[PDB]
Amino acid sequence: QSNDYRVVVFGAGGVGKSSLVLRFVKGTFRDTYIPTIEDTYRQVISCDKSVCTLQITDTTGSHQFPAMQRLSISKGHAFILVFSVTSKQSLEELGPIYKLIVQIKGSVEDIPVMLVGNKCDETQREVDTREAQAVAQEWKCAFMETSAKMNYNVKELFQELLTLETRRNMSLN
Ligand SMILES: Nc1nc2c(ncn2[C@@H]2O[C@H](COP(=O)(O)OP(=O)(O)O)[C@@H](O)[C@H]2O)c(=O)[nH]1
Ligand SMILES: [Mg+2]
Repeated sequence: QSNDYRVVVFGAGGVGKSSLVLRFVKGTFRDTYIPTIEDTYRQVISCDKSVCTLQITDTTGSHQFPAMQRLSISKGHAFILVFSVTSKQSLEELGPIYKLIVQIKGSVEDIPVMLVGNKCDETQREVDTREAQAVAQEWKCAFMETSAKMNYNVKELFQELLTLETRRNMSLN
């Protein structure tokens, strides 16, 4: 019997969802020319004095058919909501999915939800760190800034996400 812990990665096109997931799971880059289609990646992790598979779903963002978004949330245990610090529009585009997550799971307080400001290697920002912190405070969720490019806070994101789950004791080690 498999005991998968399922993480779904949401966000607008171009924010770095695929780059975050590939940096974490494979230590590699997103090849621009590979076809844009949902994939799920597997990583073995420690869970409850044993092992389980972390399943990470790299969604296609605004291309994802809404019924498929619903199914992804229903199947998911934890959520990573990625925006680019260079795009205020990308942060705004998380509104609908956050709402649907909270509605389907009943409350933000009952599952791990992480707001992620990716591309924090960039100097021309549209969303300040303090602004993103306020969003997360108002949404009652966690927040982290990352650079997939620089491998900055990439392992830390998944570790913190796993630590937020109170029903299992999970670790990357
Ligand atoms: N500067 C910078 N660019 C990034 C970062 N992560 C991804 N990108 C670039 O942003 C573009 C979109 O990345 P991608 O992973 O395909 O985003 P997705 O559409 O959200 O899956 C690509 O050109 C990436 O090289 C980052 O941390 N910093
Ligand atoms: Mg992608």
